[PDB]
Amino acid sequence: NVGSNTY
Amino acid sequence: NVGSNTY
Amino acid sequence: NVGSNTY
Amino acid sequence: NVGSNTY
Amino acid sequence: NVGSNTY
Amino acid sequence: NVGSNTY
Repeated sequence: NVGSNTY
Repeated sequence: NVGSNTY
Repeated sequence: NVGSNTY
Repeated sequence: NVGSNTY
Repeated sequence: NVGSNTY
Repeated sequence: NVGSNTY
């Protein structure tokens, strides 16, 4: 993955 | 958040 | 959120 | 995945 | 997936 | 957050 962020 | 994961 | 995951 | 974010 | 975000 | 992991 590239940049599957969780906030 | 609780357990908002990215796979 | 609770358990809003991305697959 | 690319950028399936969770907020 | 690309960018199936969850808010 | 509690246990928002990235895989």
